[PDB]
Amino acid sequence: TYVSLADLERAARDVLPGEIFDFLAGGSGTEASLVANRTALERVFVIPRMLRDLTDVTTEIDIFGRRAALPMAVAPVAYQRLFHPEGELAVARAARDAGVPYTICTLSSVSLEEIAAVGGRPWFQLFWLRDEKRSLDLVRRAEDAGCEAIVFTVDVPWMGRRLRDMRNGFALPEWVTAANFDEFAPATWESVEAVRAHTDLPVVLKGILAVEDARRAVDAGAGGIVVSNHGGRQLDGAVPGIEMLGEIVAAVSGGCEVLVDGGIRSGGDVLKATALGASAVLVGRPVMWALAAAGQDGVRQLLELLAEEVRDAMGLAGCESVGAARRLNTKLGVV
Amino acid sequence: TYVSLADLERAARDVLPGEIFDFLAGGSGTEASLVANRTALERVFVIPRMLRDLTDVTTEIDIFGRRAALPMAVAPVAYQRLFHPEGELAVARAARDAGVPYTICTLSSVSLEEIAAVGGRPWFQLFWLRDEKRSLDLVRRAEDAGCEAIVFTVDVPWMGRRLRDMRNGFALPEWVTAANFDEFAPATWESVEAVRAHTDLPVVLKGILAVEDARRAVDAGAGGIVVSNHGGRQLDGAVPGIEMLGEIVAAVSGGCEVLVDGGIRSGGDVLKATALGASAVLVGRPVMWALAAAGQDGVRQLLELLAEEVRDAMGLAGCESVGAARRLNTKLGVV
Amino acid sequence: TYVSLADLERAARDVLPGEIFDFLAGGSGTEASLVANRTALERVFVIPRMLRDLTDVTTEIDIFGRRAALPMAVAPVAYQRLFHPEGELAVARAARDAGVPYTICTLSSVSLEEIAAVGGRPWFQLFWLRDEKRSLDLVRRAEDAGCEAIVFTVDVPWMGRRLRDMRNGFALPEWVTAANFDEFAPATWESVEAVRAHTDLPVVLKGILAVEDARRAVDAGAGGIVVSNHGGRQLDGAVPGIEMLGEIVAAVSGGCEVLVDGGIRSGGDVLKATALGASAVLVGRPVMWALAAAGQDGVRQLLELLAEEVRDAMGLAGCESVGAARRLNTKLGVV
Amino acid sequence: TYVSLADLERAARDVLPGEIFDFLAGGSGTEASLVANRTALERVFVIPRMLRDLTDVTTEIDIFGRRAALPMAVAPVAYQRLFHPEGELAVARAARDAGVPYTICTLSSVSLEEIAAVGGRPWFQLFWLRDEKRSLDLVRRAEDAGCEAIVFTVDVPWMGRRLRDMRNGFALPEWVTAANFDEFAPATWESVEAVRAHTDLPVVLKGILAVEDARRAVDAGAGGIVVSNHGGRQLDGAVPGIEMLGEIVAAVSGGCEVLVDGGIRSGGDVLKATALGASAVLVGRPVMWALAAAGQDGVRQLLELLAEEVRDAMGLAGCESVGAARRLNTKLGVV
Ligand SMILES: Cc1cc2nc3c(=O)[nH]c(=O)nc-3n(C[C@H](O)[C@H](O)[C@H](O)COP(=O)(O)O)c2cc1C
Ligand SMILES: Cc1cc2nc3c(=O)[nH]c(=O)nc-3n(C[C@H](O)[C@H](O)[C@H](O)COP(=O)(O)O)c2cc1C
Ligand SMILES: Cc1cc2nc3c(=O)[nH]c(=O)nc-3n(C[C@H](O)[C@H](O)[C@H](O)COP(=O)(O)O)c2cc1C
Ligand SMILES: Cc1cc2nc3c(=O)[nH]c(=O)nc-3n(C[C@H](O)[C@H](O)[C@H](O)COP(=O)(O)O)c2cc1C
Ligand SMILES: O=C(O)[C@@H](O)c1ccc(O)cc1
Ligand SMILES: O=C(O)[C@@H](O)c1ccc(O)cc1
Ligand SMILES: O=C(O)[C@@H](O)c1ccc(O)cc1
Ligand SMILES: O=C(O)[C@@H](O)c1ccc(O)cc1
Ligand SMILES: O=C(O)[C@@H](O)c1ccc(O)cc1
Ligand SMILES: O=C(O)[C@@H](O)c1ccc(O)cc1
Ligand SMILES: O=C(O)[C@@H](O)c1ccc(O)cc1
Ligand SMILES: O=C(O)[C@@H](O)c1ccc(O)cc1
Repeated sequence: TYVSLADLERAARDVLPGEIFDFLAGGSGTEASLVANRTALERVFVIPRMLRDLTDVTTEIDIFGRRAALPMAVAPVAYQRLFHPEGELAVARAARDAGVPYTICTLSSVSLEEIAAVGGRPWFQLFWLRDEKRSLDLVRRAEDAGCEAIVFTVDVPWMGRRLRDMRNGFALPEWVTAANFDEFAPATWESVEAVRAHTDLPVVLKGILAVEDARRAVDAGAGGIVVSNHGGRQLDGAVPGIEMLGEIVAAVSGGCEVLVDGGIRSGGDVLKATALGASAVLVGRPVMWALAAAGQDGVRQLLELLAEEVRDAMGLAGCESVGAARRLNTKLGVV
Repeated sequence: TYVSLADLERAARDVLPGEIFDFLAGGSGTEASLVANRTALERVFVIPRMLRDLTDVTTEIDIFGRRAALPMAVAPVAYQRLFHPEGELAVARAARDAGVPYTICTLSSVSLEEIAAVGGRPWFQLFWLRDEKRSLDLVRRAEDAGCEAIVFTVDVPWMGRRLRDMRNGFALPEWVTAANFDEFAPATWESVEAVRAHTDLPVVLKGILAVEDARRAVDAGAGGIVVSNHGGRQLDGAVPGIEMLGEIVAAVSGGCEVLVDGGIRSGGDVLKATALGASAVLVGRPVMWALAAAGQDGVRQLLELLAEEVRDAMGLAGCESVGAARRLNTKLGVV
Repeated sequence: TYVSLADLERAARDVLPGEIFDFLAGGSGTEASLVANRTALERVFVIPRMLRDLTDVTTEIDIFGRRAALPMAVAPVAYQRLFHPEGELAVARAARDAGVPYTICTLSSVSLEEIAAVGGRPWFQLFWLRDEKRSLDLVRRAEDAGCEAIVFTVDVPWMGRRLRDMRNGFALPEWVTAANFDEFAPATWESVEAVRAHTDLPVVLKGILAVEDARRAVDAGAGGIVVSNHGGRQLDGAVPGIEMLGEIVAAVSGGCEVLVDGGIRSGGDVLKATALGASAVLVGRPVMWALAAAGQDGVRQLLELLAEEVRDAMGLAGCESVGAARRLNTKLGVV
Repeated sequence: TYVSLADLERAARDVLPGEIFDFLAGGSGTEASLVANRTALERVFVIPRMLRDLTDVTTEIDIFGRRAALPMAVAPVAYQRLFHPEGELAVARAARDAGVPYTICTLSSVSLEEIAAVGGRPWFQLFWLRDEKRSLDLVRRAEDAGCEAIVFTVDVPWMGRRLRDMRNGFALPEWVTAANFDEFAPATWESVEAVRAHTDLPVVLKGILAVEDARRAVDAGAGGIVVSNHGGRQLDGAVPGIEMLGEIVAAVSGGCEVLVDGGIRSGGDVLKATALGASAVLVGRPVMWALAAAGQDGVRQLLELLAEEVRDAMGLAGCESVGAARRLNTKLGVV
């Protein structure tokens, strides 16, 4: 029985090979941004409300035309067969059963059509390829397979400097492949427009940190953004998304959904993100800890724990709905 | 001989069973709010005044129609027989002898009538029960028994996630029971009004952190509030009461008594709370350390030590009265 | 050869009995104010000036009608025979030879007349006694013996709670006595006026932290103040003097000399104090480390080291005089 | 293969004699300014831009009439034969090959003419000598030998207090000499004018921290300044250059080039400096680590690594040029 997400990290470190744990845990450069994602959440304190009606507390949201059970989705994480033989299928099944959106990756180790066939109304994460037509074909494949949103990753013109991976000499095992293929080009605003013109699905730009990039995303017709430094894996020294979130929420002024990720490790952290104005969060590494530890059942247990922590935090803060949580105030503290 | 409250924690850890010490010491979740209560006090520095008349320094206050010997009351702590066989009777006797109000709990391990019979003009802490009539009956019992205030706990719609208790598998021993009974409903503003209509006693709302909840408490006819995050035991990530206190004192503008709790560990901390505008503080865990260490005599020694530290701090700060201490200025520092 | 003041603390800890080292090193309560004195200096950074004329750098000041070789005096420290058999005579001789004022204490372990006979134009520190006439007699004795200023300590209505001393059971050895006597009353503004009326010497109020107490000191006819929390030995939680200094300097607006003490451990710290607006600093514990380590010669070496560090810091900061150092700007940093 | 600059420090500590490593690593006094240079960079976070054209990312700048391959030059470091037998020649050759300016020192252990003969369009660092004519002769020698800028060090009226060197009893080995000679006077604004009148080369004032000294530098006809606390080696307690940089850039308002140094340890740090407004950075200690570890080849590898890290950071931040990097915004964080 896991009582916190930290129980799952401990379990994952026990089971995973060192170099795979490092691929998962690590960030770029000195890992300043990786650590800052945690620091940034730990400095935020919530000002809870008391004495409100909690007779029907609901953690549900509506996002991109679907009801989700929590203000949370599984972040795109490449190559999930690194962590468990069932890889993406195990995670997608658990997410479906929990009513949480699952983000299918361009670099999934099981094909996007197979993962979509699990059900649960999935999203699809896009990397822009040097061959543009390949990019747009992936989008069409995703849409044909029933994916509900295109999560266009905009903070990877190329991969950051992963010093753990360099020092370990990390490479994919022969049994883990990019199953959507039988090489990255930097994406631009023109690429965003090409995607927006090629699909009826909401386009969500993942990796926005500058306020004017958030504004431009709305002007470009994005249905959402994810305020994110890519888990500290891209620019080392990039500001945490949680530190830009409030300013971005104010600037977009309801023009698109504003998600955040990086370091969400509890329902309390979800509450903090919501109180800062997020529509929803993504959770990355902890989902992989659960997958590594106990496969589909592990992910189920993680999502059940997160669901309980979110409900607990919301009610203790006087919030019968996620909208009420967005109206909570916060105060910065120390360490 | 104890020269600081930390001497008492050391003594309590030596004697108490691990799981009972954890029940006492612990907070919810990651214990962020528990630690922050201490951090928040440690960052506050007092700007003392010099050269004032100290020929009759008094630490007394008038609160809820009684003179108290210190600007302090014993916080409500459930199930005091966990810590010593005499439980609530030992603590209430020592509080009476020291001239400090004692808060009798809804979940007292000795009946409220027995504890009230000790004397010392006691307060009564109320949890709202699913059976409303039971709640109001407790209030009437408390009033009939001579309790002087109803401390309505408003931050426990349900109990927080106590991970130490979960990991220890903590349960009450068979010899510790809720002696007022022969199950919690979330309280609302309607519940507050039902209590206010059922008693002539001052109603004090314990667990207020939002400024508008403090204002609403005054509008609702509360005689006081306790600005509190429940010792870090309820919402993990709730702001410390000490960080909201000044803003709350300004907002209520003398409309009710404003108490604070969480992490008060010395007379200097009492002085800080007073300088930030508190009418009085509650002290929880240290009273239980003293009870565990040496029963009634332990609590007596703790209160004597606190009394000396409060007098010392006040005089060194140029304050002949608690009112003068409330007019002291403060300055935030680091670590 | 000592190259920093920290070399002297190490030497003093080696030689002194534990309880005497604790009497010297310790503060009140949790020692929060003791530690904060150091933290407060460490957070201040100087913005040095370049390319200024340094052909005649002088560290001299004029204060209370005497030229001093440095913007520094030896703080009042009671019972110096605790640290070395020559006690106050050793320190006073070294201070005289270095051109630094020495503060003779009310609780000196050698009589004030003997210490004054050393020469060097000494100051006299006054504690207010329950017998007022005794207080004023000490002032007259000091003036008759050639003391140049009365340093009236205003932050000791009684002694703070010295937990190291309590735990050690510290008491003076039989061979250390208060040599000025053959019991403290709290001083008030009336006491200050009684002293001011009884002497032509400048009266300096030591232990001022509140801005309005600094203003009142000027209105009361004080020739100076020492902005000070008594080395963290009095109110535990009192703000460091260095944190109030700039605001106090602005408020008194040249109306009296403004000294500071607490945690000065280098010439760089002297420069910081000067840049924040101090006329001069007092140095306490390090002078006693030097006395303990090597008697008069130790104090000589300490003052020579401090003199070199002050000259070094001033010149590197582009300051040919202490007045120029007072015009330096500062910036707060972290840790 | 080195993947970070920290790999090079480890390698240098392994090979160098302790006292030489200390000469290199150390700062003045308590090393507060040395540590603060690192702290100051670690607190700065970049707000990257996304989705910009990165088809021709260039790290080049034009400075003092030459194209440089990076916004970086090798800082002046005296006596490079302390670290490797080839000393300055090894470093200058690697800098030339990398297209990075190299600063030839007044206290070079190989003559300035020999180092200039390496090629690569070098700069010359000037210390003001007690014999003025000697100073101006060095300038003329430098200009005759093809140096492109005079980097006048303005923060060394004399050497700071290097406690590591004092404790080690550090002295130059007999085989390391000041090769430009067959003693320092404090420089003033008059000295700057004498240099400016004696050369057509741009004069760059190294060691400026005060905003009005930056303004005065422009008024005095400086072509650049280096905002610097001399690597924490001069005034202990001097503010880090990185903390003054933004204010200085605003004040000079394009009137001269504004460089910064102190603690640059990665391409990410270069990006931070650029985002705060620097034209370029200097790098000191890491170049010497590389020299100690592996001579010319070591310095080559260091500069290749820095070049890759700068390109990586710029592109991840959406910057196709250094000018675009200067337009990035930053946000302060914690630890
Ligand atoms: C092992 C790993 C692989 C990832 N792969 C991708 C990816 O292919 N596409 C993408 O947009 N983000 C990717 N991310 C970033 C995550 O979507 C997310 O931004 C980050 O993990 C969130 O932080 P968290 O792990 O702290 O919850 C990856 C993260 C990790 C740890
Ligand atoms: C073991 C324990 C039991 C508690 N029981 C109650 C309770 O029944 N009702 C209540 O309002 N507060 C309860 N509290 C909270 C305290 O009244 C108080 O808010 C908190 O302990 C103050 O912080 P301190 O312990 O840091 O002094 C309890 C606290 C502890 C540690
Ligand atoms: C052992 C000791 C004895 C002291 N005695 C006196 C005293 O008799 N009168 C007084 O005004 N201050 C006294 N002080 C306070 C000092 O004058 C001074 O405020 C403090 O030591 C300055 O801080 P520093 O020790 O950090 O330099 C004493 C301090 C110490 C450490
Ligand atoms: C061993 C050593 C010698 C130095 N010699 C000189 C010098 O002769 N002239 C000068 O202007 N700066 C000198 N500096 C300062 C550097 O130019 C530069 O300001 C500092 O090293 C930059 O910080 P960094 O080492 O953190 O990169 C020296 C620094 C070191 C570490
Ligand atoms: O300034 C803010 O309030 C915001 O940028 C912020 C959010 C989280 C945090 O930890 C620090 C700052
Ligand atoms: O963070 C990752 O590992 C993932 O986003 C990624 C995978 C391949 C790649 O080229 C760049 C990024
Ligand atoms: O802003 C304040 O002054 C107040 O919120 C506060 C009180 C105590 C504290 O530690 C930090 C902040
Ligand atoms: O903090 C506690 O333990 C106390 O307030 C409490 C007791 C029972 C309960 O259901 C909720 C809270
Ligand atoms: O606010 C200030 O500048 C002043 O109070 C201060 C001085 C020193 C210090 O460390 C912190 C604050
Ligand atoms: O700090 C001290 O020890 C000194 O100021 C002092 C001495 C005797 C006393 O009663 C009070 C203070
Ligand atoms: O105030 C600022 O923004 C600037 O002085 C600064 C730069 C870097 C830093 O770490 C702290 C402050
Ligand atoms: O930092 C140094 O070591 C260098 O700048 C220097 C060399 C000789 C000197 O006299 C002063 C400074």
